[PDB]
Parts: sequence; C-alpha cells; structure tokens
Amino acid sequence: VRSFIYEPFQIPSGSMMPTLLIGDFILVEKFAYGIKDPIYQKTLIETGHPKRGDIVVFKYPEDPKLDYIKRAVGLPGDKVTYDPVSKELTIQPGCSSNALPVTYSNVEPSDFVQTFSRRNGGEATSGFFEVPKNETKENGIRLSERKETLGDVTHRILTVPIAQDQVGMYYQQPGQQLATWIVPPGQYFMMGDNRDNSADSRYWGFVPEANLVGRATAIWMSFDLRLSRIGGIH
Repeated sequence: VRSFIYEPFQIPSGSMMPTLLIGDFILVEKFAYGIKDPIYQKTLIETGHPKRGDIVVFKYPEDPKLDYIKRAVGLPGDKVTYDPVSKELTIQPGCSSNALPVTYSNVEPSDFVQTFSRRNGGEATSGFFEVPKNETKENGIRLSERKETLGDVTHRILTVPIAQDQVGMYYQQPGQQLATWIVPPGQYFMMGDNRDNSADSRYWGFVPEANLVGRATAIWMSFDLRLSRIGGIH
C-alpha cells in the first residue's frame, strides 16, 4: 500500500557532466510518498531521504523559485573537506561537533572540451562540446575525467586542468577553516560532477531537507536526438 510520485525534469546546465548533459530529460522520484494503510484506506505521508551519492533535485535555498540538480555528497553530521589543489573530497561521518573510504581513479582525458569567448582578450565560458579525443578546438580546454568512489557509490567527475577554486570565495562556515564544512542536522552538502563548472554548496551552503524535491532515477530522453543516452544514470 505505497505509492511514489514521479516528475520529468529538464537538464539546463552542464554542472553535472559527464553524468548528466545539457539536453537530458530525467525522471525524478519524490522523496515524499503515500502510505495507504491496511485496516483503513488512509494515505499516510512518509518522506524518504537521500543516500550519499544520490543525484538530487532541490530548491535553491537562496532563491527557491529555481530548481537545481546536484549530487548529495554530504549528509547530516558529515565533516566535509575539499582540497582545491588535488580536487578531492574527504568525508568524515558523525562529526557534528571515522574516515569514509573515498577513492579516485587515474586522471584521463574526457570526451568534452570547454570553450571560452575572448572579448577584450579575456575569457568567459562559451560552452561544452563533445570532441574526438584526437581533435581540438581553438580557445578551448580538453577536460579531464576520473572516477570518484564515495563509499559504495562510484561515478564520474570532470575537471578543468587549468582552473582551481578560489577558496576565499567559498561559503565559510562559522568556526571552520575555509574548505571544511560540518553538515547540519537535516541538511545536505551538494556538489556537481563538472567540478570546476558547478555553483554548489562550496559557494552557497547547505540544502535543508524541506528544499529537497526528489531523486534522479533515469534519463527518459535527451536532445543535443540522443536515443543512446536513454536508460540509467551512469
């Protein structure tokens, strides 16, 4: 006697590359589901919770009028530390006041190249393009790829070899060094797979449970007419 609500979701940005791409249309399963008991035919309202590594759609805390999609990397109580040089995560569960095994595969060239306009000789991102590994684009940088295993979940991330986060721009948590955060009760730390192209928890803080919409379950369609991407999230 249980029911789940599902809603389609268009992928607007490349913050989740290479896992999710601009043009992807995904299925999202709401955390809040109905529980129709037995004796009575009522519909109890129970809410599920994201597991570490889940790809989650949520309402932007600063402006809940917009929905974002990131990977839930930090759970309540998690002590999250990000090394901007190695671009690696360290996660220590239950440190609200034991190190989780987070491993990374070897850096390899990805299928994408990020380009940038050059008005005035400066640089501004101008898009992502799938480019054969033996080719290049002028004013573009080949992005690197590797696998991140957050405990039991393994997924891919992209990195921009010429970039490095400016720690001073991070959301700084009271009483904490820059680049370290303790996830508050009932809140989450969100990060996108395209690690140098993601305005996430590093910059605007945690996501309250109530802002959560649902978990991404599949790519129902994608229009960069990529029938090849329909299926599970990889």
